[PDB]
Amino acid sequence: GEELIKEEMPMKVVLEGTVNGHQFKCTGEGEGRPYEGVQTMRIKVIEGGPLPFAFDILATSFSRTFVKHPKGIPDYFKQSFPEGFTWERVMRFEDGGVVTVTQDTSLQDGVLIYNAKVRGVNFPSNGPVMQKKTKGWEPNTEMIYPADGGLRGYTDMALKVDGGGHLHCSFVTEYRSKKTVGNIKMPGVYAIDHRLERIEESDNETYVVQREVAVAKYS
Amino acid sequence: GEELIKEEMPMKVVLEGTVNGHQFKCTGEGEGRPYEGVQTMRIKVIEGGPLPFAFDILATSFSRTFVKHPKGIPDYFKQSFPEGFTWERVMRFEDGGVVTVTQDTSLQDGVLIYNAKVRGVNFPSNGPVMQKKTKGWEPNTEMIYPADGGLRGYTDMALKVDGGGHLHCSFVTEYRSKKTVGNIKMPGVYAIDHRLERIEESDNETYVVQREVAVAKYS
Repeated sequence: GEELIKEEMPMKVVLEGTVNGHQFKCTGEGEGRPYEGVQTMRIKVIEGGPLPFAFDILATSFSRTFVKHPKGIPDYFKQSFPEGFTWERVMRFEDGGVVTVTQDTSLQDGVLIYNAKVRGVNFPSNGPVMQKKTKGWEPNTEMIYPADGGLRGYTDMALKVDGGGHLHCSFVTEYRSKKTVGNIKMPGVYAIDHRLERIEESDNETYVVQREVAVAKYS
Repeated sequence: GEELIKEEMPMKVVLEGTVNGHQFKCTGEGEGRPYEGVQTMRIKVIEGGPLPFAFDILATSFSRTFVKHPKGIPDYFKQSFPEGFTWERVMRFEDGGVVTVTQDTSLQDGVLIYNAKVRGVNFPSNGPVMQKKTKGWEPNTEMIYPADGGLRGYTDMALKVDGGGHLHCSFVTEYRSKKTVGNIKMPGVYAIDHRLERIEESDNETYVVQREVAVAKYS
């Protein structure tokens, strides 16, 4: 199941959704080193652009297959191939904005296929997200707990704003293998340090180039 | 700390809210035995009644102080006193409904005072809750995870429907002590078996009487 995940993997992504009623569709090509914990994604806002909202709220939803796990932490994400896995996420911002996500990771002729459905609601008209006054996410740590065949992931994320403040955001993620038959070796409690860095952007953020480093460590 | 939490305790509660566009305000009088894990709440919809929706979507928002904790699992909620605690919750329904709750638990002359704001959006116009076709929640289990000075709660809740079906609803809760000085003893990952049943209702569901039994167990 892990032998399918090579030292380099391309990936292709669709992301559809609505934020405060504004409908949109994004596509993405990219690649990385899954055992090194690094990946790059070229994103096009192909429909409903330019978004009346910070692309930062979508950025976290275009890939936990590309996490460097040391020897003694078994990798739930790479074991779930060839079927892949799903994740369901709730994002609560402190200004009242909530996002619900549902993603399907799959594998098709050695390409990783992301399909994500995003539903954001109750963003204040005058807040930093609806006003596009955001400067990316701070580096952070997701706590990983096993949960009856799956994993749950908790992160207290920090979205930088204009004037050098932060808009604090709770991520809760439930990861769930699509392998039913097979002895997936489960981890214990552990932690994933991740750094999402915007590398490029053009045309009122309708083109975005992202790079995430993510390394696992014992907890 | 726990000395302020007696073998009986009254409670009084306010709940204000907007579900889809409809405004309401509920008040509650009740009591229970927090070391026995039992409590009873007599609620009335005082404004915006009769609600054009299932009270079952407010029912879980009117108190983890009333949980039986075996010797070895220390009670984060009873240690919070006298300042008490706050919880923030998101309720994701599979049919699309989203509920955000912010509640304040506090203590005033040996009475627990509950204050809760509820916002619900994107409930399908012809869904079971907008159509009042619900018959209470199933008994379930909340998984409780530590955090930096706080607790994370997750439940896959099941709302019973006319016919015999279920609306599946993921509950994500963040608990936070208002005690910022002196050493609260933190628990590890544990579980709360909780069963909420409606004892009595009347006048178009604008008077409601409900009992929760809730007991902690090792994970």
